[PDB]
Amino acid sequence: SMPKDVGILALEVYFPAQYVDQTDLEKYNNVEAGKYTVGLGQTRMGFCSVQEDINSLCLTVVQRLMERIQLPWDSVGRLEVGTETIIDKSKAVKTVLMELFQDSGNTDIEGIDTTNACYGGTASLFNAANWMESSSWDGRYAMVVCGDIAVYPSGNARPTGGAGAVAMLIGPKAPLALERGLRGTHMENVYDFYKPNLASEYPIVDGKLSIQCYLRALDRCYTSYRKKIQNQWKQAGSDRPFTLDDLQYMIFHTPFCKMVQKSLARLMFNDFLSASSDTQTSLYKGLEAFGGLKLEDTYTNKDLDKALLKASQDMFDKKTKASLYLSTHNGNMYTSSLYGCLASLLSHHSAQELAGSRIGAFSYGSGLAASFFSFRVSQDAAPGSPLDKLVSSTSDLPKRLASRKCVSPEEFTEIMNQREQFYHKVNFSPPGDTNSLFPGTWYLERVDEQHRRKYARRPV
Amino acid sequence: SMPKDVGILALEVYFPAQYVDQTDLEKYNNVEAGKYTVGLGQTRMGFCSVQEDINSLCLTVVQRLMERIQLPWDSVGRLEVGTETIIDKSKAVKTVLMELFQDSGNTDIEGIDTTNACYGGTASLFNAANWMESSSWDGRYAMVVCGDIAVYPSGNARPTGGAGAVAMLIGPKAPLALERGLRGTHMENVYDFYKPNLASEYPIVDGKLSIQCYLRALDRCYTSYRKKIQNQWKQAGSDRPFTLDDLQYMIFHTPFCKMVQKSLARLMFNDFLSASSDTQTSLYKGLEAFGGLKLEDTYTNKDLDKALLKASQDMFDKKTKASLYLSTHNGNMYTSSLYGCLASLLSHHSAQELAGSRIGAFSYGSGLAASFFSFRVSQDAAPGSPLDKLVSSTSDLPKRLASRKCVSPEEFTEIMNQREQFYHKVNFSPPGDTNSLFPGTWYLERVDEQHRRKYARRPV
Ligand SMILES: CC(C)(COP(=O)([O-])OP(=O)([O-])OC[C@H]1O[C@@H](n2cnc3c(N)ncnc32)[C@H](O)[C@@H]1OP(=O)([O-])[O-])[C@@H](O)C(=O)NCCC(=O)NCCSC(=O)C[C@@](C)(O)CC(=O)[O-]
Ligand SMILES: CC(C)(COP(=O)([O-])OP(=O)([O-])OC[C@H]1O[C@@H](n2cnc3c(N)ncnc32)[C@H](O)[C@@H]1OP(=O)([O-])[O-])[C@@H](O)C(=O)NCCC(=O)NCCSC(=O)C[C@@](C)(O)CC(=O)[O-]
Repeated sequence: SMPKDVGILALEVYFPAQYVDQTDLEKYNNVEAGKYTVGLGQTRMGFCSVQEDINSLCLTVVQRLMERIQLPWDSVGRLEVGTETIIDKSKAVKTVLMELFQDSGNTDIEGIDTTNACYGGTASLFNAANWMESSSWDGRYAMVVCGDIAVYPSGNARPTGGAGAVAMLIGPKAPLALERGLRGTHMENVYDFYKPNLASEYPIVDGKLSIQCYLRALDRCYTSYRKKIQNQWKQAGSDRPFTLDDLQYMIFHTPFCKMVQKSLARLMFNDFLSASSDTQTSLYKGLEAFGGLKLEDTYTNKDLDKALLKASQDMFDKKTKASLYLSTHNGNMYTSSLYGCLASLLSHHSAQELAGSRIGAFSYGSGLAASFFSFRVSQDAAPGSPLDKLVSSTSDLPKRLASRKCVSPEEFTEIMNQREQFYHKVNFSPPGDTNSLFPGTWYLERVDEQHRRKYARRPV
Repeated sequence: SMPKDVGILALEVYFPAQYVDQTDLEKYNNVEAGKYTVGLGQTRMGFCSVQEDINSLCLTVVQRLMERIQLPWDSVGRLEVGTETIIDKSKAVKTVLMELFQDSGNTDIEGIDTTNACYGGTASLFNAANWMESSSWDGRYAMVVCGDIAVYPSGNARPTGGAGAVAMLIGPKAPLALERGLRGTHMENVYDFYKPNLASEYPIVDGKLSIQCYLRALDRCYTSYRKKIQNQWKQAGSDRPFTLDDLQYMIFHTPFCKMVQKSLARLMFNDFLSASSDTQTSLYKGLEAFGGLKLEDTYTNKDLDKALLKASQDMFDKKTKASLYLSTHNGNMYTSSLYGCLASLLSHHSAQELAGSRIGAFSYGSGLAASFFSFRVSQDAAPGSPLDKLVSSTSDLPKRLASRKCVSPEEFTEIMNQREQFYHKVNFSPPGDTNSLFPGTWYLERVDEQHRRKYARRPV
């Protein structure tokens, strides 16, 4: 008897207590007004000083989740971290997270860390569902943790960084149930974005190539997903094709907001090119002029790009725009970006609005690994229902974002420079007033002579 | 309908074509004769020049496996790498392995990389079984890959390095079936061995602490495993305790061979301390003098250590010794060490001898993460059976090891120094005669100006 409706029961997001404003950053970088706020679609970018690291981000979000829902230590049977922020080549963040469990005597917890660029959180989610449905499940919850500190050198990528983490409690009878058998996955060997300079926080990135690879992976994953759901539909006696009309919401890994608007447009072009001649003429009149073009052309053909943005605007506004709130206010937090979009979706809509819907999700990691998958939302939206509890837990997201402190581009730059200076340092205590951290935040208190990191927690 | 007897169908091992002799290394290091060959129990240590890296090791073992069993590209639905040899902080070895699959059009392959010290291979194995038993299984095989290049600076740890990789094909109806529900797992936050110097290949290691942590994890995992199997036995109407008598073979992560002899002894001490007063007097006469001591004392008490080695000698010879052949001749290859012991076990015994048996397995990774689990071997040992095929595939292991070239400690040291020199280099082709590689070996042909690695393959 495989457990039913395996999925997300609870979700917690963490982001740092300061950001740099994109309009300010434009002026600081001497670029044209609107290049970041309109061109990239970004409003504010969160960032961390050396006082926070991947361990402290994950400790913070996990302990906050457990405290909020009063989760017993003995109730977690799997705990796994997805990240691409590596501060130790052998020792997993999972082992550090055991600080939260081991003293209580609960150390029989499967899972370690798993990495490929921005895809590791999804890998951990899939692993958790796989475990829970297997002969190895022991009735306990799984906890999926992901997070990252996304930083670039001064230059055109710097405004697309960010930072944060997400923890998700996975269990049976979940209000956001993973739709079984529907993982459209695509992996291939590319060099769009990678981190081969082991002593640098910075990736090597080919911006244009990374955008092309994200979109090609989207094409492939969407095709795989459609094939799989159509096969299920056929078995159930329906020959209809899957299109964006079959998704009520659609969320994406979000390196910047404009990327996602273009990505929803790319999905519509896929629907169009896959549609019958009749359907094309009936539903896609504005796209008929482009019936002979290729998916890849949405990136090079300006008339096509514009037509697609126009044609998909309503769907974007209805299915995707709300999910971008955290991203536009915090930036790209890599593995947890997609899950921050899920949080934003939950924060915007009522349980009654979400009830019974399908949420499509696209996860990408450069290099590359990608999956398109979906959740089915419970029909039960009554007060006190699992769905109501989940939705309610996210409602204060905009207030939380608003409580952060704006930092000048000058000071932000100094803090980034400090990250470079301290990257490899030992025997030191990270500078910074702990009063500038949110209550309950774990932080790096000291790196000792032997490069061992010690953490402390701001009360509350 | 969950698939039956999920487990290992095929196993491939790769190790480099040269080793340094431990007796020679003793003389080179000016250490007492026998310190390495007797003290550590090591005979020869495999090593790689800069011409081989974690990607090339994994490409080699995967392609060799697929060619030997003529595995169709479309037959693999999950592929995941466990390793602690990190040469890119974002881009997974899995993505590079897609070079073997993507041109054939099979890119819908779940899995990425997973890391914690020497435990990642096991994590990948568990993830593969979990996937295969879940709603996400699509009928295809999983492939578990692990490998590592284990190197230390000049000093007392250097003789306990090694290198290699293993690929395992996982599927239903396997001749080595994972015993369901029997994973005794223990994770906790320690600093016994870790790699915080991102630009160095070398770990920070506290040797004594690492030995203590391995043994403590062994205690915890064995206790967890015993509890779980005893619970299954109780449900089946049996109250008897599990002991080493219930294992026909017992294989371990092997940092060096002496460690493993002491580990089997530690398990016997656990049986003894857990046994009834009556059982103690009947079966453990030589241990009664120590009935008041603690598990941890096997490391500090010489009388106890000696008594345990003597008392467990017969069990060691029968259950564990044969499994150490590859380890004594190749060294510690980290994540794939345990699985090399499995290969050694298969190479030594006939299918008829193994048929129907239980193989216990202990996997450890510093930091730490550990699991004690087991396999049930098929009863079918007829010629051409899955078990016969698996066993036969390993029979030439000693011949393969014997075909390697012995390199002087002087030249070995130069090659290690060269690894340090070239670690971060770009825009170069690794020196070394490709004729010194085994046929069919992938190797690093060039690292370009953008730190992109290009691989080539020695024919056959
Ligand atoms: C994204 C790039 C490449 C941009 O770098 P860029 O050099 O600024 O490119 P650009 O000059 O084309 O500018 C971008 C946009 O601003 C517009 N623009 C220009 N001026 C104005 C103005 N005055 N007013 C209004 N708009 C303006 C401009 O025209 C354009 O929009 P478009 O026309 O293409 O629709 C850069 O920031 C970068 O390289 N970022 C890092 C890579 C990345 O984020 N790639 C995304 C896909 S890959 C992925 O998401 C994975 C990732 C990155 O998370 C990593 C991982 O998996 O680990
Ligand atoms: C293992 C150590 C600490 C040893 O380094 P050492 O302590 O300097 O050597 P030693 O002086 O302790 O001698 C060791 C053994 O040789 C004996 N000996 C001495 N001289 C002679 C002689 N003339 N003739 C015969 N025997 C001799 C000696 O007495 C003893 O055996 P014992 O008495 O304890 O049974 C070192 O090599 C090291 O630190 N290695 C790396 C760490 C390691 O392998 N630890 C194992 C457990 S942790 C684990 O396995 C994880 C790992 C390491 O793979 C990492 C990962 O998870 O990623």
